[PDB]
Amino acid sequence: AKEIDVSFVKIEEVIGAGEFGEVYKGRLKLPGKREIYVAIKTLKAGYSEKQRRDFLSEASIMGQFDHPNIIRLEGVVTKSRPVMIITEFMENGALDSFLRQNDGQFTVIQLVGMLRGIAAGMKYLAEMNYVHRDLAARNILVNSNLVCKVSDFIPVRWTAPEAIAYRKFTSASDVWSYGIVMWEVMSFGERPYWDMSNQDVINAIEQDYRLPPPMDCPAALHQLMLDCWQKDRNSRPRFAEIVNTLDKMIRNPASLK
Ligand SMILES: CN(C)[C@@H]1C(O)=C(C(N)=O)C(=O)[C@@]2(O)C(O)=C3C(=O)c4c(O)ccc(Cl)c4[C@@](C)(O)[C@H]3C[C@@H]12
Repeated sequence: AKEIDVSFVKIEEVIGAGEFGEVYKGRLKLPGKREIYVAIKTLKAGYSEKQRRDFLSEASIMGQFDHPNIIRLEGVVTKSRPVMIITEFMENGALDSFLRQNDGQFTVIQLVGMLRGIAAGMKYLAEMNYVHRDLAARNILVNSNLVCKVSDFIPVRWTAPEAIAYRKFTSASDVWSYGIVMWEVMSFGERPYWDMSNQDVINAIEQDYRLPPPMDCPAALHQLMLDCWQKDRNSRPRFAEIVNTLDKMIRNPASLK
């Protein structure tokens, strides 16, 4: 939780209306340091002291994380009004819209690199005993160099069956969600289960339906999705094994067909 003087921040265009409030693209220029682009999150106008505390508690959590695939907190504005959370700027935005706007424009190995980065950030979060519960391509952000970073600090079709049926949220239910993300990425942002209703998805999953390989998806990558979607949460790979499998695919690209 580093305190940033608001005079070091210039707020430019709006780039989103999140749930707590608005997000802006801005510039951060600390004395003696090179200027960087940042995302500035604001709380909706008229926020209560309780909403303020809730907001700054989110910041406190983000500040604990220091990983290349986790959104970096630059600092907070709390001495002046309104409060703000300042994070690193991700030029390409949310991963799902980024893929939908660039359909077919990335190679398989670029896509696997993106998935590897996400798995590495998720490994770090799980190692620190945090369960995301909301892992989806819409909650991953992408910088100018295609590095993907986990953000967003019940979406039924992203959620593990035990998490829906028994509210048991663990890193193993995040792994289920990660398998759905893999499918979104390899499909360039298709909707999981398409137009199936939430209950249709639940019923299908209970009858051992699983999503098919996206077009031109390597068989080995779709198999790793299916491993993530094992009914028994203990049979799923942990994020450490996912990273190692994706590394081995990257290091052995013949594995990709
Ligand atoms: C902390 N808060 C400001 C937002 C958030 O939830 C993040 C986080 N620390 O988990 C972000 O990554 C964000 O901090 C963050 O980095 C965002 C951001 O840079 C961005 C860019 O660059 C392009 C498109 C979009 Cl949609 C976004 C955008 C709206 O998702 C924001 C979100 C914020």
